[PDB]
Amino acid sequence: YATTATYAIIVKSAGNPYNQKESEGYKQVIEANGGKCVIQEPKSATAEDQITCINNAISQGVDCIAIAANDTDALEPALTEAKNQGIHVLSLDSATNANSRKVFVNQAGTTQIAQALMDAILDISGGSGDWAVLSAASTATNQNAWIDGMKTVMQDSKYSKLNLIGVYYGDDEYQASCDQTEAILAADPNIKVICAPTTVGIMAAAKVLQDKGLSGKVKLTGLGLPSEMADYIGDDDQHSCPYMFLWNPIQLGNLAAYASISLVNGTITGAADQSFTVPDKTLGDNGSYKITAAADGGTEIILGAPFKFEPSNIAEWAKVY
Ligand SMILES: C[C@@H]1O[C@@H](O)[C@H](O)[C@H](O)[C@H]1O
Repeated sequence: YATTATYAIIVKSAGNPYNQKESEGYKQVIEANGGKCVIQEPKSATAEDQITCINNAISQGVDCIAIAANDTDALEPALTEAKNQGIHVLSLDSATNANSRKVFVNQAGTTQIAQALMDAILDISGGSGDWAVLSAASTATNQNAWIDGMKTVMQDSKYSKLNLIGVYYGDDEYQASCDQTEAILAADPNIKVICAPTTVGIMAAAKVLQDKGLSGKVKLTGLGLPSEMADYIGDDDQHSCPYMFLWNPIQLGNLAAYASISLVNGTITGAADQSFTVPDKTLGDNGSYKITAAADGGTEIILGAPFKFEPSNIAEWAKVY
Protein backbone atom coordinates (compact mmCIF):
# COMPACT_ATOMS: atom_id res chain seq x y z
CA TYR A 1 0.00 0.00 0.00
CA ALA A 2 2.95 2.39 -0.15
CA THR A 3 1.97 5.40 -2.27
CA THR A 4 3.24 8.87 -3.03
CA ALA A 5 0.12 10.00 -4.86
CA THR A 6 -2.36 12.73 -4.02
CA TYR A 7 -5.92 11.77 -3.11
CA ALA A 8 -8.92 14.14 -2.90
CA ILE A 9 -11.91 13.16 -0.81
CA ILE A 10 -15.03 15.18 -1.46
CA VAL A 11 -17.64 14.51 1.18
CA LYS A 12 -21.32 15.44 0.80
CA SER A 13 -21.17 18.64 2.84
CA ALA A 14 -19.76 20.84 5.58
CA GLY A 15 -21.26 20.98 9.04
CA ASN A 16 -21.81 17.22 9.40
CA PRO A 17 -19.75 15.27 11.94
CA TYR A 18 -20.39 12.00 10.10
CA ASN A 19 -18.61 13.43 7.06
CA GLN A 20 -15.69 14.62 9.17
CA LYS A 21 -15.20 11.14 10.63
CA GLU A 22 -15.33 9.67 7.13
CA SER A 23 -12.74 12.11 5.84
CA GLU A 24 -10.55 11.56 8.95
CA GLY A 25 -10.45 7.82 8.31
CA TYR A 26 -9.65 8.39 4.64
CA LYS A 27 -6.86 10.87 5.38
CA GLN A 28 -5.41 8.67 8.12
CA VAL A 29 -4.83 5.72 5.79
CA ILE A 30 -3.67 7.79 2.82
CA GLU A 31 -1.09 9.63 4.93
CA ALA A 32 0.03 6.54 6.85
CA ASN A 33 1.03 5.01 3.55
CA GLY A 34 2.85 8.06 2.22
CA GLY A 35 0.22 9.82 0.14
CA LYS A 36 -1.15 13.33 0.36
CA CYS A 37 -4.81 13.81 1.20
CA VAL A 38 -6.89 16.86 0.36
CA ILE A 39 -10.33 17.06 1.99
CA GLN A 40 -13.13 19.19 0.62
CA GLU A 41 -16.45 19.94 2.27
CA PRO A 42 -19.10 21.35 -0.10
CA LYS A 43 -20.87 24.40 1.37
CA SER A 44 -24.19 22.60 1.04
CA ALA A 45 -25.25 19.05 0.16
CA THR A 46 -25.96 19.89 -3.47
CA ALA A 47 -24.59 18.86 -6.85
CA GLU A 48 -23.66 22.46 -7.69
CA ASP A 49 -21.40 22.91 -4.65
CA GLN A 50 -19.80 19.53 -5.28
CA ILE A 51 -18.97 20.26 -8.88
CA THR A 52 -17.03 23.29 -7.68
CA CYS A 53 -14.99 20.93 -5.46
CA ILE A 54 -14.44 18.41 -8.25
CA ASN A 55 -13.19 21.19 -10.44
CA ASN A 56 -10.82 22.36 -7.69
CA ALA A 57 -9.45 18.83 -7.33
CA ILE A 58 -8.83 18.55 -11.07
CA SER A 59 -7.15 21.97 -11.03
CA GLN A 60 -4.81 20.79 -8.27
CA GLY A 61 -3.78 17.83 -10.42
CA VAL A 62 -4.69 15.13 -7.92
CA ASP A 63 -4.26 11.46 -8.81
CA CYS A 64 -7.49 10.15 -7.30
CA ILE A 65 -10.90 11.51 -6.32
CA ALA A 66 -13.11 9.73 -3.79
CA ILE A 67 -16.59 11.22 -3.75
CA ALA A 68 -19.79 10.89 -1.71
CA ALA A 69 -22.34 12.00 -4.27
CA ASN A 70 -25.01 14.61 -3.67
CA ASP A 71 -26.68 13.57 -6.92
CA THR A 72 -26.39 10.33 -8.81
CA ASP A 73 -26.08 11.83 -12.30
CA ALA A 74 -25.29 15.57 -12.14
CA LEU A 75 -21.62 14.98 -11.31
CA GLU A 76 -21.01 12.88 -14.40
CA PRO A 77 -19.59 15.58 -16.67
CA ALA A 78 -17.08 16.86 -14.11
CA LEU A 79 -16.07 13.35 -13.05
CA THR A 80 -15.73 12.27 -16.66
CA GLU A 81 -13.45 15.29 -17.21
CA ALA A 82 -11.43 14.09 -14.21
CA LYS A 83 -11.19 10.66 -15.79
CA ASN A 84 -10.14 12.24 -19.10
CA GLN A 85 -7.23 13.90 -17.23
CA GLY A 86 -6.12 10.49 -15.94
CA ILE A 87 -7.69 10.79 -12.49
CA HIS A 88 -8.98 7.64 -10.79
CA VAL A 89 -12.53 8.20 -9.58
CA LEU A 90 -13.89 6.19 -6.65
CA SER A 91 -17.17 6.78 -4.83
CA LEU A 92 -18.06 6.15 -1.17
CA ASP A 93 -21.04 6.62 1.20
CA SER A 94 -23.34 7.86 -1.56
CA ALA A 95 -22.84 6.54 -5.08
CA THR A 96 -22.22 8.43 -8.27
CA ASN A 97 -23.67 6.54 -11.20
CA ALA A 98 -21.82 3.55 -12.74
CA ASN A 99 -20.40 5.62 -15.61
CA SER A 100 -18.89 8.14 -13.21
CA ARG A 101 -16.69 5.81 -11.13
CA LYS A 102 -14.45 2.75 -11.13
CA VAL A 103 -16.05 1.37 -7.94
CA PHE A 104 -18.40 2.29 -5.06
CA VAL A 105 -17.48 1.72 -1.43
CA ASN A 106 -20.75 0.99 0.38
CA GLN A 107 -21.06 1.12 4.19
CA ALA A 108 -23.48 -1.81 4.21
CA GLY A 109 -25.73 -3.71 1.85
CA THR A 110 -28.51 -1.36 0.70
CA THR A 111 -31.03 -4.10 1.45
CA GLN A 112 -29.55 -4.77 4.86
CA ILE A 113 -30.13 -1.15 5.89
CA ALA A 114 -33.68 -1.14 4.49
CA GLN A 115 -34.57 -4.40 6.19
CA ALA A 116 -33.13 -3.32 9.55
CA LEU A 117 -35.11 -0.10 9.40
CA MET A 118 -38.40 -1.70 8.37
CA ASP A 119 -38.11 -4.28 11.15
CA ALA A 120 -37.31 -1.46 13.57
CA ILE A 121 -40.40 0.47 12.53
CA LEU A 122 -42.56 -2.64 12.82
CA ASP A 123 -41.22 -3.34 16.32
CA ILE A 124 -41.20 0.18 17.69
CA SER A 125 -44.68 1.04 16.33
CA GLY A 126 -46.15 -1.99 18.08
CA GLY A 127 -46.97 -3.57 14.73
CA SER A 128 -49.25 -0.97 13.13
CA GLY A 129 -49.65 2.72 12.51
CA ASP A 130 -48.47 5.69 10.53
CA TRP A 131 -44.82 6.47 10.00
CA ALA A 132 -42.77 8.94 8.00
CA VAL A 133 -39.29 9.28 6.53
CA LEU A 134 -37.15 12.31 7.30
CA SER A 135 -34.47 12.09 4.64
CA ALA A 136 -31.48 14.24 3.71
CA ALA A 137 -31.22 15.88 0.25
CA SER A 138 -33.89 14.70 -2.19
CA THR A 139 -31.10 13.96 -4.69
CA ALA A 140 -28.84 11.98 -2.34
CA THR A 141 -28.14 8.61 -3.85
CA ASN A 142 -27.77 6.75 -0.59
CA GLN A 143 -30.95 7.92 1.14
CA ASN A 144 -32.85 7.43 -2.07
CA ALA A 145 -31.54 3.84 -2.32
CA TRP A 146 -32.42 3.10 1.30
CA ILE A 147 -35.87 4.61 0.87
CA ASP A 148 -36.46 2.62 -2.30
CA GLY A 149 -35.24 -0.43 -0.42
CA MET A 150 -37.67 0.24 2.43
CA LYS A 151 -40.54 0.63 0.00
CA THR A 152 -39.70 -2.73 -1.54
CA VAL A 153 -39.29 -4.47 1.83
CA MET A 154 -42.50 -3.00 3.21
CA GLN A 155 -44.63 -4.81 0.59
CA ASP A 156 -44.23 -7.96 2.67
CA SER A 157 -47.49 -8.94 4.38
CA LYS A 158 -45.80 -8.64 7.80
CA TYR A 159 -45.80 -4.84 7.35
CA SER A 160 -49.36 -4.57 6.07
CA LYS A 161 -50.70 -2.60 9.08
CA LEU A 162 -48.01 0.08 8.77
CA ASN A 163 -48.71 3.15 6.66
CA LEU A 164 -45.93 5.29 5.20
CA ILE A 165 -47.30 8.84 5.05
CA GLY A 166 -44.47 10.15 2.93
CA VAL A 167 -40.92 11.35 2.60
CA TYR A 168 -39.70 14.70 3.92
CA TYR A 169 -36.31 16.28 3.13
CA GLY A 170 -34.06 17.89 5.73
CA ASP A 171 -31.08 18.34 3.36
CA ASP A 172 -28.53 17.13 5.90
CA GLU A 173 -28.97 20.48 7.66
CA TYR A 174 -29.84 20.80 11.34
CA GLN A 175 -32.34 23.66 11.08
CA ALA A 176 -34.08 22.34 7.97
CA SER A 177 -34.31 18.92 9.60
CA CYS A 178 -35.85 20.40 12.77
CA ASP A 179 -38.33 22.34 10.65
CA GLN A 180 -39.30 19.23 8.66
CA THR A 181 -39.77 17.25 11.88
CA GLU A 182 -42.29 19.91 12.99
CA ALA A 183 -43.92 19.64 9.55
CA ILE A 184 -44.22 15.86 9.91
CA LEU A 185 -45.86 16.28 13.33
CA ALA A 186 -48.30 18.93 12.06
CA ALA A 187 -49.27 16.81 9.05
CA ASP A 188 -49.94 13.71 11.12
CA PRO A 189 -50.01 14.20 14.90
CA ASN A 190 -50.96 10.50 15.30
CA ILE A 191 -47.71 9.38 13.74
CA LYS A 192 -46.11 6.49 15.62
CA VAL A 193 -42.56 6.46 14.23
CA ILE A 194 -40.23 8.82 12.41
CA CYS A 195 -37.52 7.02 10.46
CA ALA A 196 -34.59 9.35 9.78
CA PRO A 197 -31.91 7.62 7.62
CA THR A 198 -29.48 10.52 8.02
CA THR A 199 -27.24 11.26 10.98
CA VAL A 200 -28.14 14.95 10.84
CA GLY A 201 -31.86 14.34 10.47
CA ILE A 202 -32.14 11.82 13.27
CA MET A 203 -30.42 14.01 15.83
CA ALA A 204 -32.48 17.02 14.76
CA ALA A 205 -35.71 15.03 15.04
CA ALA A 206 -34.61 13.77 18.46
CA LYS A 207 -34.08 17.33 19.64
CA VAL A 208 -37.52 18.39 18.41
CA LEU A 209 -39.31 15.39 19.97
CA GLN A 210 -37.54 16.05 23.28
CA ASP A 211 -38.34 19.77 23.23
CA LYS A 212 -42.02 19.06 22.49
CA GLY A 213 -42.32 16.45 25.21
CA LEU A 214 -43.27 13.74 22.70
CA SER A 215 -40.68 11.03 23.45
CA GLY A 216 -43.28 8.80 25.04
CA LYS A 217 -45.71 9.09 22.09
CA VAL A 218 -43.69 9.43 18.89
CA LYS A 219 -40.73 7.16 18.55
CA LEU A 220 -37.67 7.65 16.41
CA THR A 221 -35.27 5.38 14.56
CA GLY A 222 -32.89 5.68 11.63
CA LEU A 223 -29.19 6.05 10.91
CA GLY A 224 -27.32 8.05 13.53
CA LEU A 225 -23.99 8.71 15.25
CA PRO A 226 -23.73 7.08 18.68
CA SER A 227 -21.95 10.24 19.95
CA GLU A 228 -24.93 12.45 19.01
CA MET A 229 -27.76 10.06 19.85
CA ALA A 230 -26.52 8.64 23.17
CA ASP A 231 -28.73 10.83 25.37
CA TYR A 232 -31.84 10.13 23.25
CA ILE A 233 -31.60 6.38 23.29
CA GLY A 234 -33.64 4.46 25.83
CA ASP A 235 -36.47 1.96 26.16
CA ASP A 236 -38.84 4.10 28.23
CA ASP A 237 -41.24 7.04 27.98
CA GLN A 238 -38.49 9.61 28.34
CA HIS A 239 -36.41 8.68 25.27
CA SER A 240 -37.67 8.83 21.71
CA CYS A 241 -35.23 6.32 20.21
CA PRO A 242 -35.28 2.70 21.39
CA TYR A 243 -32.51 1.85 18.94
CA MET A 244 -31.00 2.83 15.63
CA PHE A 245 -28.29 1.66 13.22
CA LEU A 246 -25.08 2.74 11.60
CA TRP A 247 -21.58 1.46 10.76
CA ASN A 248 -18.12 2.88 11.41
CA PRO A 249 -17.67 6.01 9.28
CA ILE A 250 -13.96 6.12 10.07
CA GLN A 251 -13.53 2.59 8.74
CA LEU A 252 -15.68 3.49 5.72
CA GLY A 253 -13.09 6.17 5.09
CA ASN A 254 -10.25 3.74 5.81
CA LEU A 255 -11.54 1.18 3.30
CA ALA A 256 -12.18 3.80 0.64
CA ALA A 257 -8.57 4.91 1.12
CA TYR A 258 -7.21 1.36 0.77
CA ALA A 259 -9.30 0.91 -2.37
CA SER A 260 -8.16 4.27 -3.73
CA ILE A 261 -4.50 3.32 -3.24
CA SER A 262 -5.25 -0.02 -4.91
CA LEU A 263 -6.66 1.75 -7.97
CA VAL A 264 -3.65 4.09 -8.16
CA ASN A 265 -1.15 1.25 -7.74
CA GLY A 266 -3.10 -0.90 -10.21
CA THR A 267 -3.73 -3.75 -7.75
CA ILE A 268 -7.43 -3.49 -8.66
CA THR A 269 -9.33 -1.74 -11.43
CA GLY A 270 -12.83 -1.88 -9.94
CA ALA A 271 -13.98 -4.88 -11.95
CA ALA A 272 -16.25 -7.46 -10.35
CA ASP A 273 -14.60 -10.53 -8.81
CA GLN A 274 -11.34 -8.76 -8.04
CA SER A 275 -10.03 -9.10 -4.51
CA PHE A 276 -7.71 -7.17 -2.27
CA THR A 277 -6.49 -7.57 1.28
CA VAL A 278 -5.93 -4.51 3.43
CA PRO A 279 -3.38 -4.34 6.31
CA ASP A 280 -6.31 -3.98 8.65
CA LYS A 281 -7.52 -7.52 9.38
CA THR A 282 -10.64 -6.33 11.22
CA LEU A 283 -12.12 -5.25 7.89
CA GLY A 284 -13.65 -7.82 5.54
CA ASP A 285 -12.68 -11.47 5.75
CA ASN A 286 -9.43 -11.14 7.70
CA GLY A 287 -8.66 -8.00 5.69
CA SER A 288 -9.98 -9.49 2.46
CA TYR A 289 -12.67 -7.96 0.23
CA LYS A 290 -14.20 -8.92 -3.10
CA ILE A 291 -15.68 -6.49 -5.61
CA THR A 292 -19.24 -7.41 -6.47
CA ALA A 293 -21.75 -6.39 -9.12
CA ALA A 294 -23.94 -3.55 -7.86
CA ALA A 295 -27.66 -3.04 -8.46
CA ASP A 296 -27.00 0.28 -10.22
CA GLY A 297 -25.02 -1.58 -12.90
CA GLY A 298 -21.65 -0.63 -11.50
CA THR A 299 -19.51 -2.44 -8.99
CA GLU A 300 -19.15 -2.03 -5.27
CA ILE A 301 -17.21 -3.10 -2.20
CA ILE A 302 -19.35 -3.58 0.91
CA LEU A 303 -17.69 -2.52 4.17
CA GLY A 304 -19.72 -4.67 6.54
CA ALA A 305 -23.20 -5.27 7.95
CA PRO A 306 -25.21 -2.57 9.64
CA PHE A 307 -24.68 -2.35 13.40
CA LYS A 308 -27.51 -1.90 15.88
CA PHE A 309 -27.02 0.73 18.61
CA GLU A 310 -29.32 0.23 21.56
CA PRO A 311 -29.36 0.85 25.32
CA SER A 312 -27.21 -2.21 25.99
CA ASN A 313 -24.26 -0.88 23.91
CA ILE A 314 -24.76 2.81 23.14
CA ALA A 315 -22.51 4.44 25.74
CA GLU A 316 -19.33 2.53 24.83
CA TRP A 317 -19.73 3.36 21.13
CA ALA A 318 -20.52 7.03 21.76
CA LYS A 319 -16.82 7.56 22.42
CA VAL A 320 -15.83 6.03 19.07
CA TYR A 321 -17.96 8.08 16.65
C1 LIG B 1 -26.47 8.10 7.35
C2 LIG B 1 -25.58 9.24 6.88
O1 LIG B 1 -26.24 10.44 7.16
C3 LIG B 1 -25.56 11.63 6.81
O2 LIG B 1 -24.43 11.72 7.61
C4 LIG B 1 -25.13 11.64 5.35
O3 LIG B 1 -26.29 11.86 4.61
C5 LIG B 1 -24.44 10.34 4.94
O4 LIG B 1 -24.27 10.38 3.52
C6 LIG B 1 -25.25 9.12 5.39
O5 LIG B 1 -24.51 7.94 5.14
